[PDB]
Amino acid sequence: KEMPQPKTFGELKNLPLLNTDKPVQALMKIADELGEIFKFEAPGRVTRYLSSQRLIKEACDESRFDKNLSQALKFVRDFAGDGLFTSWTHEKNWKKAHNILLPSFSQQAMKGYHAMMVDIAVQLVQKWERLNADEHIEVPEDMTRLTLDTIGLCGFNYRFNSFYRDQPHPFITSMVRALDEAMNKLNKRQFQEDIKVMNDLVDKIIADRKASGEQSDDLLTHMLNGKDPETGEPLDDENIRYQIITFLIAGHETTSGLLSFALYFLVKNPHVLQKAAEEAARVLVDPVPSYKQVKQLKYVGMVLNEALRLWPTAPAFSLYAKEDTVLGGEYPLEKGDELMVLIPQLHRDKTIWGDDVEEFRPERFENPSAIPQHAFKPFGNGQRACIGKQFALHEATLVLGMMLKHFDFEDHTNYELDIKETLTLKPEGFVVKAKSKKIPL
Ligand code: HEM
Repeated sequence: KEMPQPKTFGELKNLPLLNTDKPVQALMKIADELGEIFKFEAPGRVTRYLSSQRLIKEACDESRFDKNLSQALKFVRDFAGDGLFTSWTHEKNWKKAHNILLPSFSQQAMKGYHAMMVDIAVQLVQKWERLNADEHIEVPEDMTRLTLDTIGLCGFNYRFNSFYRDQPHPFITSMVRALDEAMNKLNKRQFQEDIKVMNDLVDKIIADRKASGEQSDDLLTHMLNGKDPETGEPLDDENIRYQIITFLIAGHETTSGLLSFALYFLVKNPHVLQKAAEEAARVLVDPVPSYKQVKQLKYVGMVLNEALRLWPTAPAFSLYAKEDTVLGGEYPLEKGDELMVLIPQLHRDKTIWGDDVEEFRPERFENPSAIPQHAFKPFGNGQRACIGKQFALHEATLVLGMMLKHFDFEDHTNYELDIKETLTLKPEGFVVKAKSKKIPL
């Protein structure tokens, strides 16, 4: 009933413990040491870090806890606004945008984004087909060029043309710089400029679209046409802008990190790569994959879920208690007390997964309804879960499937995993060589 806590440093409390490049990975070692819940304090603040399915299932009870805006999210809000990711559940625009957008993010909706997803996936595979013998691939870098450009095209029909450039489109530069400044806060002049570069481009495209009247297969058209069933109101132009920024911010690096970790685990486990490659070769019989083919990539799906089990690329989310309540019969909480769910630790809960938790075994997702409620949460929880989940999994299944169909991969550096932490996680410096199977594309 007395909650563990790691080392304090006077008035600085535990804060110096995350004054490090890799705070979630430091927080996992502390979980390893102290167990399923520990208190963590800074000058401003108190949270409790949760690591076990037993406690997290309670934290995921939406009658008892709701999403909290962590410090990270309030810093992101300076450019993400009241878009879905940085809004309180009780803010009017959270519910309006959630109701309007949800069906545009369904699995069914992926049929309409599929062609533009393919457009960028084909650009990626064609870059790699075109590398000379003496060349290798920078994996998180290329995955991020892919995911940015795909979210740009599917979100607002805009081409960042990241595969035509060494220096990204200036929106991307400002967005990436803005996100890093927001994360480093846990400069001011550049932050305002980068905010402006983002709103100006996105405002222009929205203003251009309303001018022309064109209908496209993008999220911007759906938002210009949507009406919230409850209020009957549409989203206004400002909020629509924030949502577009938000899809880019929330979706670019979580998804590129997933594709990166997945390829990492595959090159480190050749038997698994071979099984995935055999599926890809049997399923993707056409030079351009179809929507239906991507759905038939079951083992690729399992690969991605196993990568998400080990390194969920948005590894922590924050909750607050709605009312006074007792967690797990042992830990009294007050209204407003904060919890943090440490997803990498949840995903290593031996009582759910067995003792082999560090092993990469996609067969553990063979039968996805075996997995107990709230044991596997890379996309967060309940109504505040990732609205992008189907878009992310469709994108990654499509792209990994193509990669595995078109190339053999060599881990030519015997890469050693080094996980860089920002808002998200990625295997920094991961590189491979890809030898083409010379299959038509
Ligand atoms: C594998 C890739 C992804 C992962 C692991 C992921 C993870 C998450 C998680 C954990 C949350 C909950 C955040 C919290 O509780 O504070 C979240 C929310 C969200 N994500 Fe994702 N995300 C991914 C891809 C994407 C994509 C591609 C998009 C957009 C196209 C996206 C858009 C959003 C939005 C808008 C929210 C806020 C939803 C709401 O609260 O209404 N995400 N994501």
